[PDB]
Amino acid sequence: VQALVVDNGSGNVKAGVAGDDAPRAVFPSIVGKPKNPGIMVGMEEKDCYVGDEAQSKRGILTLKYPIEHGIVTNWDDMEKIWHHTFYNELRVAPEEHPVLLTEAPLNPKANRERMTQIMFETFNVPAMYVAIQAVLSLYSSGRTTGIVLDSGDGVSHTVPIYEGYALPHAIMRLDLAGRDLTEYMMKILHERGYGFTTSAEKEIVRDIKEKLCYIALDFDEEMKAAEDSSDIEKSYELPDGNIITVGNERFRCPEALFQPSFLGKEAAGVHRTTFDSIMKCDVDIRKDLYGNVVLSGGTTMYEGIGERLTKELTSLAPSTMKIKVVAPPERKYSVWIGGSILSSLSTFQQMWITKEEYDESGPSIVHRKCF
Amino acid sequence: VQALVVDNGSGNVKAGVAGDDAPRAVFPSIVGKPKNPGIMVGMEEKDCYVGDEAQSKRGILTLKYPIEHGIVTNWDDMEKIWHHTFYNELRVAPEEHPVLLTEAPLNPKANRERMTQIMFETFNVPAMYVAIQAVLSLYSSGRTTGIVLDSGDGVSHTVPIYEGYALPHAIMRLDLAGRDLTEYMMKILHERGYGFTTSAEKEIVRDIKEKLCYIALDFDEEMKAAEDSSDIEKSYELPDGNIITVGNERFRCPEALFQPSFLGKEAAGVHRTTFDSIMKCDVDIRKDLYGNVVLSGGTTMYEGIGERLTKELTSLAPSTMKIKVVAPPERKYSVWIGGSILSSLSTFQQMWITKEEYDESGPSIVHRKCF
Amino acid sequence: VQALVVDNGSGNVKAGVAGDDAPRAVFPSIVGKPKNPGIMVGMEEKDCYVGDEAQSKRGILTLKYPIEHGIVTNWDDMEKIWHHTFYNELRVAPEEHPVLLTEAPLNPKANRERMTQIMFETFNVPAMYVAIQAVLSLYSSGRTTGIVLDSGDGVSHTVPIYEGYALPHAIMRLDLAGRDLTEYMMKILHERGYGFTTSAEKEIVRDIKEKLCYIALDFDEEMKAAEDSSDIEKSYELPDGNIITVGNERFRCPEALFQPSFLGKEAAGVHRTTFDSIMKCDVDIRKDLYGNVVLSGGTTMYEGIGERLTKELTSLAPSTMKIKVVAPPERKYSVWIGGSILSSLSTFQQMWITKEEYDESGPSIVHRKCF
Ligand SMILES: Nc1ncnc2c1ncn2[C@@H]1O[C@H](COP(=O)(O)OP(=O)(O)O)[C@@H](O)[C@H]1O
Ligand SMILES: Nc1ncnc2c1ncn2[C@@H]1O[C@H](COP(=O)(O)OP(=O)(O)O)[C@@H](O)[C@H]1O
Ligand SMILES: Nc1ncnc2c1ncn2[C@@H]1O[C@H](COP(=O)(O)OP(=O)(O)O)[C@@H](O)[C@H]1O
Ligand SMILES: [Mg+2]
Ligand SMILES: [Mg+2]
Ligand SMILES: [Mg+2]
Repeated sequence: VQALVVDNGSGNVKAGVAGDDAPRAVFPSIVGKPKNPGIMVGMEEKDCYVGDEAQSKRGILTLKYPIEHGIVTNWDDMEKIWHHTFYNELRVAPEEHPVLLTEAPLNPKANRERMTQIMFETFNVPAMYVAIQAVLSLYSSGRTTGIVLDSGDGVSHTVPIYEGYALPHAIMRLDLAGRDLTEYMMKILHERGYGFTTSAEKEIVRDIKEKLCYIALDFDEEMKAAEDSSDIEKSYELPDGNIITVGNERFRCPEALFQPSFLGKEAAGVHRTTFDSIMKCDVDIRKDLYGNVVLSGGTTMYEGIGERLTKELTSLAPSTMKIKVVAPPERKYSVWIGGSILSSLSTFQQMWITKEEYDESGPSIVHRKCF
Repeated sequence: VQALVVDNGSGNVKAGVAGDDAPRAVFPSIVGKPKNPGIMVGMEEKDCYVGDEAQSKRGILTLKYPIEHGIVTNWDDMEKIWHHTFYNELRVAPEEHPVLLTEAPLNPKANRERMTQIMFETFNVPAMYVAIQAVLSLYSSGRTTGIVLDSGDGVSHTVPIYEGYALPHAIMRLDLAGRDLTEYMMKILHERGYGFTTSAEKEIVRDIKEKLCYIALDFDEEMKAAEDSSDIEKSYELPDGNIITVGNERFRCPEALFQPSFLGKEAAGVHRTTFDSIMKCDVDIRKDLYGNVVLSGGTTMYEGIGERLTKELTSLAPSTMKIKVVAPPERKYSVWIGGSILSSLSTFQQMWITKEEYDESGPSIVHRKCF
Repeated sequence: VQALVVDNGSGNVKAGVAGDDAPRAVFPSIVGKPKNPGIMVGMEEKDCYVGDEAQSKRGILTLKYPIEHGIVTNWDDMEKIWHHTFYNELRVAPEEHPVLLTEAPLNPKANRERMTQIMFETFNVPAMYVAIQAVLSLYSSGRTTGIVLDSGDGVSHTVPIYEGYALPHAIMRLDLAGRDLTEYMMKILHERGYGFTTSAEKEIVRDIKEKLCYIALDFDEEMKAAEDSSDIEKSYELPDGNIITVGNERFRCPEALFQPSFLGKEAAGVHRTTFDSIMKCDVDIRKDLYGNVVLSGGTTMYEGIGERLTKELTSLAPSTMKIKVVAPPERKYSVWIGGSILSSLSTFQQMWITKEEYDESGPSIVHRKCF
């Protein structure tokens, strides 16, 4: 019996069966409801739409995300999304497979407890487990030492591991991820006269950001060069045929990853977060940590991110250390692949939280078994 | 059948087979335990690490020494270290070889008794013996007259021998050795803003002390010269790439050997200890004792120690006596070489404490056979 | 002419005139700078804010501490803080009064040298002196024998004194104080879903810690009792009207004083630090040291700290010794009161470092005069 691996990100759901090379169901984690609840007679009317179907007819829907910053904010919508995942995407019976779930570090306890309670009492799974996403990413890379910088839609976090041992006091969390970048792109697109306010327009802006943005090697020099020419400008076509043009916004939008003050946030960038995490470890671990900086998540898919991170870390670290940044081509799915690997191990089969232990101990069992 | 020679120092273990020119296993006498007992699934988790392996991954371990000042303080860890020595380093069966052990003079009796009991009942050796380290050092030098000043990691002691005869009433013991010097270097490195507190940082400080320290010929003049220039300063590179610089600390750290008041200790230096040991012998032995002062141990490996000791002894002794200090290049292994020589002698083969005598008399047999 | 007494702690500044019963100026040791450097036309714009004024409008400022762990890390900000202290708080001319300063033991020498240079060349004082804080605390108590455990915001240290004589080799330093506790409270408040990241939020968290925390007599029993009831929970109101609730965090946050492994630190607690300091003295001093354990600083103001310290020391000490822990009600100002007493003594008036000796010898004079 193979386990099911579900990665509940803030933006997307990655689900599949353990042992597969890639997830087989990747759909947006959205729920949409019709603005005008009324349909032509004879047509089937649905109260809400989930996933790709919600994304397809977003023009007449209001879209909601049940997860913000890695924390579930609407449990009914989360339950609907999980039901969709199990019954329409994977097309399996969850009562026959154990389920491996994922969560971000330094989350509130009630989130984990509700996850366990809903898995055991609503879907009637035989067993389950909750794992940290960066640890799974390190599993995917086939390494036992390194620091993982994970950035998706909700949060950014860094977890260092040395020779298989965890360093919990060095875990750092930054509340700046892809959704913040999409909002900032929306805000700065008003300078050119383009106005996006609705949910579907938010999705269009996210599309534009994914297709047109990149990270500059030197920000001031690139701004100066953009002010002196026009070859940086690119065009994008809207669903209705209109065309928008973007200049320095292309590298200005992702610059908020390294300069969080662009969003009005008093916080350090991802480079400084990684450096601070490394400096909170023992002196004898830092060389290897510098040698194995690993990127993971969708927000690390910008062009030129590795070069910029290497430059910043070289500036911050001593001149003798060698900084190496690894950017796998499939790093958008590293968490799922690592979860599949972990759930496929013979030694892991004793770590499941079974239904008997749950019936004995309540939802609090997850705290003393997953850590 | 050759015997095994094991020198259980406070800092290091020297082990080998009798008849060899040098010991074949020299590793630190440490046991390390993981701070966070948890490893990635699929990895082999060990409760504790011994020796070079413990030294290699000290960044995630807490290191302990089972011996302080020549006295075993943790018998389980000592047993683990001996098991490592026999089975992973030497790769022999201790039940087939007699074992020669070493101890410092004026130690408590229970230490020797426990050594004998553990050797006979846990490792099932055929025979064993316990010898004094300075006597073995005198064996190594091919001489029958002289006074040996031995200084390693735990204790310093002086043993005079004349024409092969022992002088037990003249043996002196000083509780100041390399570990005290490492602690004092740690304390005085805080003046420059460098902070070392953990066990791995203790090992790094010991490394620095070994590589950068020396003994000044005249302390006050050298301090004055250091206050007037900067050519004494040297640099050291930490495992993480940072660089520290040391000035007069280089000769201030080992000066506590000759001025124990630097450590807050009411005791005489090694020169005064040696002189007092010589003055406790008969008037007819002192000339030869002055003529054959022999150094042994790792703490006697500082640069310029022989010149300083000669100057101090010349100051203390009458002007007609000739003071000669011998500093063999391999004096860090003189105890092991002397033990090998002693255990390889045809006349020594009747001095072994056999298993029959042990079964007859209990662990108290060691007191009436080794002396 | 009365002297000025300034206690430059890591968290707060206590300043006043010698002979007074209490300090007359107690303000936070912070410097704040506006995030958005722009103000309405006609308003007075200040580059930076110091002290209570910085604390009052922290919502638009970024706050910095110029001292960490008793070591000045930003000398321009320290100079600004001293200028504020002299000219806006005390409202005196520093060129007319001698100044008594304080420092933590085992600090780097450059800190003291810079203090002397800035006092003599920037503020043009006639004389000055630097004293150890625990010694001043012992002055305040009217006793000549005892061991002082001082804990403020930067560091914790223990200094034993017997019959007026100092024991420098027994001074111990622990790098765990109130700021570490505030950071740990911030970290563990994420379990309930409360997120504090900014500097002003750090100040709010420190407020919460001061108002709601206490030390448990037995940690395991108290944790068990907290897991079984809800009467331990208390509520706190934020500046914006929102309400947070805390359960076992109240006694979990200060427990890191006795269990430094909660912070990932390989170090002994304050009880073990005090015991180790006592055990490094002569056998004939320990009875009195056990009899006169004295608390000082703001981190010793938790409820139940004396009982817990007494229990731990009773566990560690022989059963015949009497352990007495003194907790003065005004122990948050013992260093300042002791400094005032010391600077008001007729015999102390020859210990000042005058401007003539400084002009003769440079900033190095402080090393051969204050010790
Ligand atoms: N090629 C790309 N370039 C830039 N950003 C991308 C790219 N692909 C995806 N993203 C961004 O990554 C974010 C979410 O990715 P993902 O790691 O799946 O998030 P989560 O794991 O939280 O669901 C989205 O906001 C999206 O805009
Ligand atoms: N070249 C050197 N210079 C100075 N000190 C040294 C040197 N080599 C070793 N030491 C010191 O010698 C001490 C232990 O040496 P050793 O004689 O092996 O001790 P033990 O016999 O007690 O194990 C260590 O504390 C180490 O710092
Ligand atoms: N009543 C209290 N209970 C607990 N902690 C307190 C209390 N009052 C002050 N503190 C803590 O004491 C710390 C600093 O006190 P103080 O001794 O003035 O430090 P410093 O001398 O380093 O300026 C602060 O971090 C504060 O949180
Ligand atoms: Mg993700
Ligand atoms: Mg030795
Ligand atoms: Mg203080």
